[PDB]
Amino acid sequence: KVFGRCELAAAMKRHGLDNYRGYSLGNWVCAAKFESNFNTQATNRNTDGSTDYGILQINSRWWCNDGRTPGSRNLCNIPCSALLSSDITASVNCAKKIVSDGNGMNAWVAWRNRCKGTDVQAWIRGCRL
Ligand SMILES: NC(=[NH2+])NCCC[C@H](N)C(=O)O
Ligand SMILES: NC(=[NH2+])NCCC[C@H](N)C(=O)O
Ligand SMILES: [Cl-]
Ligand SMILES: [Cl-]
Ligand SMILES: [Cl-]
Ligand SMILES: [Cl-]
Ligand SMILES: [Cl-]
Ligand SMILES: [Cl-]
Ligand SMILES: [Cl-]
Ligand SMILES: [Cl-]
Repeated sequence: KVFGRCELAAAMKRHGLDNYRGYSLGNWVCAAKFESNFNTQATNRNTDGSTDYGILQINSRWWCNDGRTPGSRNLCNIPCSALLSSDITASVNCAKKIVSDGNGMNAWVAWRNRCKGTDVQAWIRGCRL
């Protein structure tokens, strides 16, 4: 599944991400756009043998277990494969733990580089949520 912008905004609002840890909904939609292009199935391999999974590109070194990553911690207590569902529940629950862990949304490099600093409210504009 690839989400549309307003469809994803709607789903993330349903899951309680609007203002989660102080981050307005547009932050989360922008993060998904530049992390995964709204693609629930996307994966990306890294040089440290970890992999980024799903719509928020959650990484296997710290957050989920994929049975193939060195120095893994599985802080979200979830198999990485669960983050490749077309249903965003597991990714949101993991994201809430990541953003609460103490560095906010800076955890997402694409967000830090291509969303932070811009007017993120524009990502939910016209969605009439
Ligand atoms: N700023 C924009 N309008 N971006 C395009 C997003 C449109 C989105 N995929 C939708 O149908 O809701
Ligand atoms: N992604 C960045 N580093 N942006 C820096 C400047 C962004 C600019 N203030 C804006 O409204 O979008
Ligand atoms: Cl895509
Ligand atoms: Cl897995
Ligand atoms: Cl592993
Ligand atoms: Cl969903
Ligand atoms: Cl979950
Ligand atoms: Cl980036
Ligand atoms: Cl917003
Ligand atoms: Cl809203």
